[PDB]
Amino acid sequence: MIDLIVSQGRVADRAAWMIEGAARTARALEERYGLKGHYVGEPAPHADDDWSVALPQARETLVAVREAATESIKGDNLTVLVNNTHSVSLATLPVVAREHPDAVVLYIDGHGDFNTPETTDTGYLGGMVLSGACGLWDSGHGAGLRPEQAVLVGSRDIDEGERELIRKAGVRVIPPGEATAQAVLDAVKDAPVWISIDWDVLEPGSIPADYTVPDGMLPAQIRAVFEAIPAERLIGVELAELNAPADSERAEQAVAVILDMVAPAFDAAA
Ligand SMILES: [Mg+2]
Ligand SMILES: [Mg+2]
Ligand SMILES: [Mn+2]
Ligand SMILES: [Mn+2]
Ligand SMILES: [Mn+2]
Repeated sequence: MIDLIVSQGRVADRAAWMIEGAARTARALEERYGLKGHYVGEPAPHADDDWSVALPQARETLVAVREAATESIKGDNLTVLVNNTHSVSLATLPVVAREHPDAVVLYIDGHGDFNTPETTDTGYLGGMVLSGACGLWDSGHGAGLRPEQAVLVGSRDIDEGERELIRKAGVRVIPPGEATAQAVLDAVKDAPVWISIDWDVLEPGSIPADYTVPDGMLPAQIRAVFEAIPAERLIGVELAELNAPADSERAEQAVAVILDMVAPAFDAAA
């Protein structure tokens, strides 16, 4: 009752091992839950490039993920996307918002990912994902997510230019110390729920991601979110940005923590 989709094409990756980390996470889920992943996209080396070149390069992978996610969302399984980078959500979030216009998105992330081409100082596509899905800028992959239905969970050291866009759009922010079961349940109210997680939300030192933001959420807080959301309301879950070689000891330890965090939801759907 889980549909596993795995991105393996480059989508703006600047870190070296996020494709391998997605592959390793997928394999752990296949072994634990008896699944067969649907693998999409062809790998490519990482690079420190501007969004205006990385985004066109990623079109084929993004369209293939959109197609697979749409097929799963139309049916009754729990849609689970294991994504190399959070930028895959530029393709999936518009599908979620079109299919489930009543859904609330829990965007669980150490950053706000709310920059636009005008505000970004890095040029990094991964910092523009949520603003793209909400239509503040045109990614070429659609929009349609109402910012009133998007909730940033765990975000912290947000710069003031990005915080200004967040407040103007009306995106709610729950900081890590406040991201308890009660607060997340208050945020989703009575709506179907989509969860999109970037592992940089966590306190650094456990799961290697791309960015290291101090004073993050603990793994037990993530598990408490998955325990609190009723299975009947959970549409799907995206897991992004494990940065570890697929053959490494660290990828093995990291997937163990990941499996523990997601077990309340995935066990219910298994
Ligand atoms: Mg469903
Ligand atoms: Mg329909
Ligand atoms: Mn992040
Ligand atoms: Mn992110
Ligand atoms: Mn990240």
